[PDB]
Amino acid sequence: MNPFHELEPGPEVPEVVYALIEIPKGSRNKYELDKKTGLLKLDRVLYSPFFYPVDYGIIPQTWYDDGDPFDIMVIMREPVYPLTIIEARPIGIMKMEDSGDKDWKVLAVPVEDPYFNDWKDISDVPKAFLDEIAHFFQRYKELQGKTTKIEGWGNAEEAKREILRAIEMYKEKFG
Amino acid sequence: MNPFHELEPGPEVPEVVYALIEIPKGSRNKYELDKKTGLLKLDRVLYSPFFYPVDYGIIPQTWYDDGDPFDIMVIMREPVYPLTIIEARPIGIMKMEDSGDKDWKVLAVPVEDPYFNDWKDISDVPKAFLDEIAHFFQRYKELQGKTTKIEGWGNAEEAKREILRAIEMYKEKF
Amino acid sequence: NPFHELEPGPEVPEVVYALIEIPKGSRNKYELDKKTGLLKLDRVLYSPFFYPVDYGIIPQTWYDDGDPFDIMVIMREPVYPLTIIEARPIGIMKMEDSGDKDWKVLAVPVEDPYFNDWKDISDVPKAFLDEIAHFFQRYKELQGKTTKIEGWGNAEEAKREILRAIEMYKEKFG
Repeated sequence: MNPFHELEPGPEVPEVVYALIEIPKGSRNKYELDKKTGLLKLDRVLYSPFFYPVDYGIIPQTWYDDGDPFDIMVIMREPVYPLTIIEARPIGIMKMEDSGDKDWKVLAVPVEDPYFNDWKDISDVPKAFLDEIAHFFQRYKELQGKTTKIEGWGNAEEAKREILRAIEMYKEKFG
Repeated sequence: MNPFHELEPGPEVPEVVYALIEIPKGSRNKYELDKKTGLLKLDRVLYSPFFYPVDYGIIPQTWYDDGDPFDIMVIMREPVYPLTIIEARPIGIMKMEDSGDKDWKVLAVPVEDPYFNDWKDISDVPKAFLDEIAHFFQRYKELQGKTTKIEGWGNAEEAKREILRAIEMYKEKF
Repeated sequence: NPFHELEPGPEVPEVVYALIEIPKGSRNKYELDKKTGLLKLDRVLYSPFFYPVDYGIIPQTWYDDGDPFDIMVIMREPVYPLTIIEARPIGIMKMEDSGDKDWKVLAVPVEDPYFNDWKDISDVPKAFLDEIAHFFQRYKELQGKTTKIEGWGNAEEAKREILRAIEMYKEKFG
């Protein structure tokens, strides 16, 4: 099966979405779903000694301007394993470009973790913890000669707007 | 595929059973299987700083009184990855109720680790180990307001009977 | 089943798929349950050794010892089981296991610039080739088995056996 194709975007879109984690926090290896089989594939080894500061994944049955599934970042105190589904609550969206491609990424918190019960919008996140995620994606492909532009952070109301548009975009392409 | 439905209960029931692990030892994220897809899911982060004292999973093609597959606990020296199949030897069963539901759990050891070759019945497990587990499940939902009762441990003869009953509960429901 | 349906590689024999079954640093020995494709615990290595490499199989291959072709990938950070790697062969290990031709490819990840200049067996520090062979020489000693390390062949010979392993499979199943 291809969990990107088979799974639904979420049980209560857009307040709660399904996050399919490809990369646990602390990983220097970059993974992604093999578009053919849906198995975990090593994309590359980060050219620098950086690690994903967040549990990285995608929202199933979503498509975005950058020709990929919609990227999502989930804050987990304990990193999960690849190909795990999390019920998460979007709280914001990171606005960045990559080689002219709009590579925006939803930021989200888990619903079933009471530690984040009061995290509902971007302002609830420590400012330092936003700067760190921005600096990761600003620099994690420098030694690959790639230039990245961090444009800003949107609030929870915009993050949900983009998912509804990524959900449609998928229906348009594969529907 | 949903592994819970496609795998036989074991190669030699009830002496040896398959343990499909969902939660490695040392984990605090509580995982389960998605009935629709068979993928690993995040059930909940344990509200307390406790970690599963054992490799925790289910026995495929089983059904129990509490409306769920039969839980099995396997004592691994090194944790396995989720969704890994273990050929284990049952040695006992923990009799606990959870919110009024009969939620007994088989305790087992791996066949393929000679460390546990001499482990065969519940008496063979250090008392201090049987206490830590019973305390884990007694309390790992306390902050959630849920009440769990630890009745005690049954021996290997008992745990093996329950397996056969849980098997007969699966063929009956599906 | 990933072994049966994945291709052998995006550019064989120069770039092959490595389907990892055992991440580096693991004392457990995991193999693919060939009937479902799920990970399965073969056996806990009787001795305190850990796999020195990311160990797996090449899909749609079949070798003289009656199993998918073994391949070893030198990863700095070990991956998770069932992870695909596009690797480059730089050598091969020649060893007899119980009288069966049990050769294993040695390769590096294509997308790790650290190993950019690793193109043949000779670019590997000798002491590393000495640690792998010793692992396999003794990792089944307490089990009563006998493994015989013959030597190391170069890349030209590993790519051949890869092609000769892609055919046997077509002959065995195609």
